[PDB]
Amino acid sequence: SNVAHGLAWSYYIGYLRLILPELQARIRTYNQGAVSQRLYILLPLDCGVPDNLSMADPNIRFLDKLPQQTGDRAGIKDRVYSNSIYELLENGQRAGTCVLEYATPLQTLFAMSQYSQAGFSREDRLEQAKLFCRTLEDILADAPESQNNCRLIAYQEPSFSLSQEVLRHLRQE
Amino acid sequence: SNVAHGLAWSYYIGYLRLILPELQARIRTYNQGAVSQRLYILLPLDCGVPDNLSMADPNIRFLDKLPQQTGDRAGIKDRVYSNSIYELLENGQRAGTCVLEYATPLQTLFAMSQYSQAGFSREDRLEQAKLFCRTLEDILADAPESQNNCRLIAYQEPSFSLSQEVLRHLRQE
Ligand SMILES: Nc1ncnc2c1ncn2[C@@H]1O[C@@H]2COP(=O)(O)O[C@@H]3[C@H](O)[C@@H](COP(=O)(O)O[C@H]2[C@H]1O)O[C@H]3n1ccc(=O)[nH]c1=O
Repeated sequence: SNVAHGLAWSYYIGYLRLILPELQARIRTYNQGAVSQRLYILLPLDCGVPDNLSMADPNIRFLDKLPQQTGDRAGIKDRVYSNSIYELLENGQRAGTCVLEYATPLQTLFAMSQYSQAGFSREDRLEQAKLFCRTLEDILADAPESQNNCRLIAYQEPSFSLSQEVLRHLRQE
Repeated sequence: SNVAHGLAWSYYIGYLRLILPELQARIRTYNQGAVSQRLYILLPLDCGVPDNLSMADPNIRFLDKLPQQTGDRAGIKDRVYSNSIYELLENGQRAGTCVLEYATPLQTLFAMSQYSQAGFSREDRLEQAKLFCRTLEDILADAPESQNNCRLIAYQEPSFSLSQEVLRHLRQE
């Protein structure tokens, strides 16, 4: 069970606590319809993470990239952190724009269930996705780096509309 | 104990199995002293991972970067994977040149031990570092992506010379 726990702490230490302090400055640079101030992280509990989000939903299209963030990390000179800006559609209309991406460790949970050596049952994929979201929420609720700049979007599919799911959180702000 | 196990599986799923198939073609492009054909991964058991490798050792200097590897990953368009080429010195002489980097999850192990919320004891970071190397070694031995293109350098330091440690693995090949 500690797998999803460590991945959530990994996700915060080696990513969120590094890019969240510099995000609002990157969004301001791109603006100068404006882009929302927060980073919206998609958390599909089925751990189904497509690499191309524009084709995953017709009402979600890639718009542009943010200016890249670079830094020396673990002996890698100028390791690049890049983020994408997406437009959310509603009845053929641009309803909102924001920085949108999936939580990558959910891909790791999915692949571990496929591998036999990983000791990770296929049935345990849902509860680890749940534990990943609970641990990540606990971290961000007490995170100094998280100051109204990060919004988690967790959902479960059984019709469901992903673009309508993101627009709900976007309008709440 | 399952924390380091999941970080090692993450390290292979979301990184090693993505860049190792492309590494030899990237090293050849740079060559056209030649650079070695394997990715050399430093595994300090004390989990002390500096971000600037050149500062850590006077006999290890940064030389150049490889051509960047990009790809759409989890909704992030053109996510960048970059690797650095280092030169290793011995008595004021260039003794070797290779692609060298630390295993970043060891930084995650170090940071979890300092956070109280992580449920990770200070004393347990050497134990988790040993499990991370053991799990990663088991994966790469059975990894089809790893075909004698990856070399792990685990070491425990109480004098110790890191550049001398890397050269030993280089000269075996
Ligand atoms: N540019 C980015 N775009 C979107 N997400 C990012 C980015 N950077 C970090 N993250 C998240 O942060 C997590 C932990 O990052 P990390 O601590 O660096 O350790 C990585 C992990 O243990 C394992 C799997 O990778 P994942 O991507 O699945 O997990 C990371 C992302 O979830 O391979 C490690 N690894 C990956 C690549 C690299 O270049 N060197 C490196 O060492």
